[PDB]
Amino acid sequence: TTCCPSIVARSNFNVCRLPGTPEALCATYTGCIIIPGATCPGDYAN
Repeated sequence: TTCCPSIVARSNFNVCRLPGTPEALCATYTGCIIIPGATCPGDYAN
């Protein structure tokens, strides 16, 4: 899971992901954490 800290950062993450490709670059570019865990930390849950 693509765990983002704010709703804005997740929406920005989804704009990064409009081409439908660079999930890891969407992480670095929007300060989100892609974690092997099936769900998101309390502080990274959008």
